[PDB]
Amino acid sequence: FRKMAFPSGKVEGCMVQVTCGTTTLNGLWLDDVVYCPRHVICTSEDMLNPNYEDLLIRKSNHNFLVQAGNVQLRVIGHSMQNCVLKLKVDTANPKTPKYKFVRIQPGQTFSVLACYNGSPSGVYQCAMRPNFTIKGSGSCGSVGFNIDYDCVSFCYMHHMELPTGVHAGTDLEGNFYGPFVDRQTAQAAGTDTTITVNVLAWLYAAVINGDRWFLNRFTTTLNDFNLVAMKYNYEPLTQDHVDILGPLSAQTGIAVLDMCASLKELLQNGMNGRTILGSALLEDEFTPFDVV
Amino acid sequence: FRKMAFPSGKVEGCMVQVTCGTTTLNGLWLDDVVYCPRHVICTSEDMLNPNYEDLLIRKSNHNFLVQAGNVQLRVIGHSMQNCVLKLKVDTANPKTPKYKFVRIQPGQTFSVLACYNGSPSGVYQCAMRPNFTIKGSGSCGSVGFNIDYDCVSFCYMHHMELPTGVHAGTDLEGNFYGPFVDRQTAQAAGTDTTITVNVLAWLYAAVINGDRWFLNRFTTTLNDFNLVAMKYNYEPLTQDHVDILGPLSAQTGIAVLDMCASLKELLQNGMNGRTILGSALLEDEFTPFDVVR
Repeated sequence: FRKMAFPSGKVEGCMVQVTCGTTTLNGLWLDDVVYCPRHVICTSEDMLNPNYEDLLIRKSNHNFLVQAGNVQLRVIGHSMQNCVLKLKVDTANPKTPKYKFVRIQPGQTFSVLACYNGSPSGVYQCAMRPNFTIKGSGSCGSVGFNIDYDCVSFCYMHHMELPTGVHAGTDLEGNFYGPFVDRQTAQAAGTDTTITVNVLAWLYAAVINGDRWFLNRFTTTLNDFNLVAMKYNYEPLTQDHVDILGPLSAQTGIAVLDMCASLKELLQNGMNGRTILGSALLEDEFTPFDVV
Repeated sequence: FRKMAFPSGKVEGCMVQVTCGTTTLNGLWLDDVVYCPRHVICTSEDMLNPNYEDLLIRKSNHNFLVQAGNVQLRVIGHSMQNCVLKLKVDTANPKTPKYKFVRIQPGQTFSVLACYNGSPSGVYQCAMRPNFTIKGSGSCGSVGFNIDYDCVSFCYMHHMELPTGVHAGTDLEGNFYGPFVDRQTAQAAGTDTTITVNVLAWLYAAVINGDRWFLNRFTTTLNDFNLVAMKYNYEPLTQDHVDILGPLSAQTGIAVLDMCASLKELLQNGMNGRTILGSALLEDEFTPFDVVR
């Protein structure tokens, strides 16, 4: 059961390199706008406490250099939307896919096209952590996305590396995920928790595959499970979570609070050297949708 | 440290659907040739004892329906090279990247673009296991590749699922990896082993990152290392492997056999609740080449 990323070609055709002063990072070119982190207009000195409103009024179009591979794109206007800079350019991207800007929730998954100075280098599948960071792997301005039948839903743009080595960023409308700011200040990820509904989805995946040994005869209650969950650093499970797992309960004949009893037992006794779909640690970066 | 796949766009533009009879699977459209598994010409019955030469002589060009998106491609010739069918079409793929065909060895990594009826649906990063199978995820004719400086090295095409759930396939000259055949027999993957040289390159990546809780003050001989490691189903480490890790030893000041000693202790002790880039497992699908980059 591999973690799979979406095919990245539709996004690859949108990556460009944006340079302002000595700073170069990645930008997203859709029709005649290039989107990138606003902190590209920031000198290392400004990043300690910048006034973005005033730093950009002092900038003009000639301060921005946009490169789509070989071709330089001419900037003809610039604007900010929250923490994303919007550079209007004189050429519409002919490779623009059908797309939407969406904002995702903690625990949802997406693919990231990691890029270096407008040159895409690799693609990987993530989950947005409950503490709103991304455990991932210069790359600023790289984006996250899902694809639904020819439509690319952009959900993430990379802005910052946090001192624990995780990543922080915004949606494509410049709204941060998590209590972070685009400033060179002290900031840290909160204590993270495991995404319970994803673990349950992944256990249903093991039952759809031929692995049943963690199933037991018992049930538990939503409240009783949550007390075990909170004691083991796990997101609390909601009646909505139970509802999303409904399809996998109908398919496998394992009710959700039955699977919850299984998980509760695994959290207290381990696997005794057994494995679930190959692994011996519990996977939480597959959503119920991903498993279906 | 994420296991990353190559950006798949250059390969997406080469995926097509090949239909023969009631069988549809994926093909690879490069210049004016479509490559696909030759068992596309087999019925379910034929797969027990397929005589491919006999099955193929009875086909004409128009028995093969090739679809590239909305466009039907006209097949104008066909031939068989080992276990891959090569369909000559009347149109060169305008999206053909710079490419070559390479055959890989166990331990080598690559990306797989998993496709269904010519439609790419996901990309994942792979290693060829020592037993010549893939622990991967209607996929037949999906391909594995590496990308180096805008040139796509195709190394794998998917043909068969083995009863344990793993995958068997060929290079792009149609030669199977391992002892497997495109026939429904009792073949099974041999006991798999861990790719030792990849674990060590990864441990070197951990030290370079700044992680070294797992080091110790011991060394080992190469032979003592292998005697112990093979008790955990680890591949033997060769002098070639030692030579390969040389640049990482030089960069971290940690001799290869000293890292070998650490691995021996890691196998004996486990992780004790700790992690190594991240990670809760001894990871063996990053090559030394991968680690430098």
